[PDB]
Amino acid sequence: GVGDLIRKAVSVIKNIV
Amino acid sequence: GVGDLIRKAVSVIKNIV
Amino acid sequence: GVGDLIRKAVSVIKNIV
Amino acid sequence: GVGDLIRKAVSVIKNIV
Amino acid sequence: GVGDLIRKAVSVIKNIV
Amino acid sequence: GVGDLIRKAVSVIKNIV
Amino acid sequence: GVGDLIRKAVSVIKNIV
Amino acid sequence: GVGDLIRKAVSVIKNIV
Amino acid sequence: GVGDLIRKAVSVIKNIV
Amino acid sequence: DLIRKAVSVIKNIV
Amino acid sequence: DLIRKAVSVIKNIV
Amino acid sequence: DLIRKAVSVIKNIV
Amino acid sequence: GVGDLIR
Amino acid sequence: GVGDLIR
Amino acid sequence: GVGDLIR
Amino acid sequence: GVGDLIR
Amino acid sequence: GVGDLIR
Amino acid sequence: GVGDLIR
Amino acid sequence: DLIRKAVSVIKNIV
Amino acid sequence: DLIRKAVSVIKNIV
Amino acid sequence: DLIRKAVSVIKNIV
Amino acid sequence: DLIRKAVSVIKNIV
Amino acid sequence: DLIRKAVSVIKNIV
Amino acid sequence: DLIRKAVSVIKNIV
Amino acid sequence: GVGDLIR
Amino acid sequence: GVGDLIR
Amino acid sequence: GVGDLIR
Repeated sequence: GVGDLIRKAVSVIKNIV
Repeated sequence: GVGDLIRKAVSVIKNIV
Repeated sequence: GVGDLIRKAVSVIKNIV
Repeated sequence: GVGDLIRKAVSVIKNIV
Repeated sequence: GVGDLIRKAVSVIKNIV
Repeated sequence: GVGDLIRKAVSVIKNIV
Repeated sequence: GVGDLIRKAVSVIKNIV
Repeated sequence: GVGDLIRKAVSVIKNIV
Repeated sequence: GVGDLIRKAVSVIKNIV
Repeated sequence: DLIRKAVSVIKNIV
Repeated sequence: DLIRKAVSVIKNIV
Repeated sequence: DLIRKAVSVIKNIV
Repeated sequence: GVGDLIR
Repeated sequence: GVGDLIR
Repeated sequence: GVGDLIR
Repeated sequence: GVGDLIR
Repeated sequence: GVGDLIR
Repeated sequence: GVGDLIR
Repeated sequence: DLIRKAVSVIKNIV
Repeated sequence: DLIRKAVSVIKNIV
Repeated sequence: DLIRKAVSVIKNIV
Repeated sequence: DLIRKAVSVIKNIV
Repeated sequence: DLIRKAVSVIKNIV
Repeated sequence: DLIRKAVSVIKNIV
Repeated sequence: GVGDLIR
Repeated sequence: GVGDLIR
Repeated sequence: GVGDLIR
């Protein structure tokens, strides 16, 4: 819109043994 | 809209043994 | 809208042995 | 000053019929 | 000053019919 | 000053019929 | 961690006459 | 970590007369 | 880490007379 | 009959 | 019958 | 019958 | 609709 | 629609 | 539509 | 260690 | 270690 | 270590 | 004696 | 004695 | 004695 | 009369 | 009379 | 009379 | 003013 | 003003 | 003004 701000942070981990 | 702010943070873990 | 703020934080864990 | 924070949000509406 | 923060958001509407 | 932050957002609407 | 927030503000004064 | 935020502000004064 | 943010602001004054 | 039907609708979501 | 039907619609999403 | 039908539509998304 | 404004 | 404005 | 504006 | 998974 | 996965 | 995966 | 000793350790700090 | 000693260690810091 | 000693270590810092 | 008049002023706004 | 008048002013705005 | 009048002014805006 | 500091 | 500092 | 500093 007008002056909007968006932040996204994602972390994924898969340990298979 | 006008001056909006959005923040998202996600973490996922899968340990399979 | 006008001056809104939103924050989301999520954590998921699955330990399978 | 030191570490201050200020937030202002304003909305005005005028419907004339 | 030192580490200050300021945010302003404004919305104005005029419907004339 | 030192490390200051300023944000301004403005919206204006005029519907004349 | 996930979505954490930390704020610190400090002021020190020493007047010696 | 994931989506973390940190803010620090410091002020020091020494008047010697 | 992932999407981290850090801000530091410092001010020091020494008046000797 | 000058203006048989007149209608106004206003929606403001803020 | 001058203006048989008149209609106005206004939507403002902010 | 001068103006049989008149219509106005306004959409503002901000 | 029908709105009269005179100022 | 039908709007009269005179100023 | 039908809008009259006179200023 | 010793983990058996069958799906 | 010793992990057996069959899917 | 010792990991067996069959899919 | 097939597997004399088996050990698993999992630490999750979030 | 097939596998005398088996060990697993997992550390996740997030 | 097929595999006398087996070891796994995993460290994830995020 | 060595120092007839001495004055000090300190203002700190934080 | 050595120093008839002495004055100091300090203003700190932070 | 050595130093009839002495004055100091300090302004710090931060 | 008149300030004496000795350290 | 008049400030004496000795260190 | 008049400031004496000796260190």
